[PDB]
Amino acid sequence: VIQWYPGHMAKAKREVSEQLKKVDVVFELVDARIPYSSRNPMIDEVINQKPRVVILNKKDMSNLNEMSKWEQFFIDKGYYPVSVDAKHGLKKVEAAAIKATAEKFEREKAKGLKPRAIRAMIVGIPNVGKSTLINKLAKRSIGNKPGVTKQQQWIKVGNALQLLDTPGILWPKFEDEEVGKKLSLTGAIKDSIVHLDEVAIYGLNFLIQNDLARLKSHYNIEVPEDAEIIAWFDAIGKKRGLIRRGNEIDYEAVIELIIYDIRNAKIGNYCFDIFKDMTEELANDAN
Ligand SMILES: Nc1nc2c(ncn2[C@@H]2O[C@H](COP(=O)(O)OP(=O)(O)OP(=O)(O)O)[C@@H](OP(=O)(O)OP(=O)(O)O)[C@H]2O)c(=O)[nH]1
Repeated sequence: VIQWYPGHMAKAKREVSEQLKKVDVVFELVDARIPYSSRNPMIDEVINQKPRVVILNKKDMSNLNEMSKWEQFFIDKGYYPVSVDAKHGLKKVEAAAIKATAEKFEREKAKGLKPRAIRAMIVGIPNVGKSTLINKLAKRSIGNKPGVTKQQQWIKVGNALQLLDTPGILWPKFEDEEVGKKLSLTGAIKDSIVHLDEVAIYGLNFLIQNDLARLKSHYNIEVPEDAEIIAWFDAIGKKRGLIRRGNEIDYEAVIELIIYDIRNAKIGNYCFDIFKDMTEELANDAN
């Protein structure tokens, strides 16, 4: 868990910008379940046209077809998108780094410089899998004594890649309520200010609209199509015995169950950033 406050934000921005001076290429790590909503809102200012691999992590928990639309979006921006499962295991990362830096190193070769390992770092919001990926790529878990301060080191990855063993951590998008719901549904933010009941309502409605049969079969429920959302809570709660004071619904328990099941991909593997539904937001952001 990370506590943002204005001071910490300024520090993070300054420190990451500084690490970026040290590298040839940046890996912007996003959640494949929300490849656009899991980005830091100032990421393009921080990265500042550094060659970029966008890594859509947790691909195992997302929808490939939707992911491919986001990959096209990143391609159109001049980035090199790849998807990975950092947990279950990623030789494609070194390959993407070589392509993203191809133009730079060709210009170096033309000016008569020797070849050298590519330097890279990973940047992204919290909980998207940065430390998981670094440890996997290092093939080992990355001061051990109290009060001893660890120094940032380079990790040799494959043949051509040197990877900074420390990620740059930036803050998530804060300003938009729908984005807040998306981040809570994926578990990027397990924190307050976004009411959990509204997160569960958002998640249920998403599933009703996009995977209704699977939602029903998962909880073994059948619900009238003209019922309001409360009926879904009541049905799940009834079927799972989440009741209190006789046969009233324990809504807190049902809410927590729905959220847990969506967060942990217990119902299905979804991408909650629906590209075709985000056309206006994208246009607003683009210029
Ligand atoms: N299915 C799947 N899970 C992934 C993947 N990458 C990471 N994870 C998991 O997502 C969680 C967050 O990973 P981190 O590496 O710690 O993310 P960071 O970006 O480094 O966060 P940070 O900056 O420190 O705040 C971890 O779960 P937990 O910490 O809860 O432990 P468990 O998986 O056992 O349940 C990872 O195990 C992936 O590609 N697929």
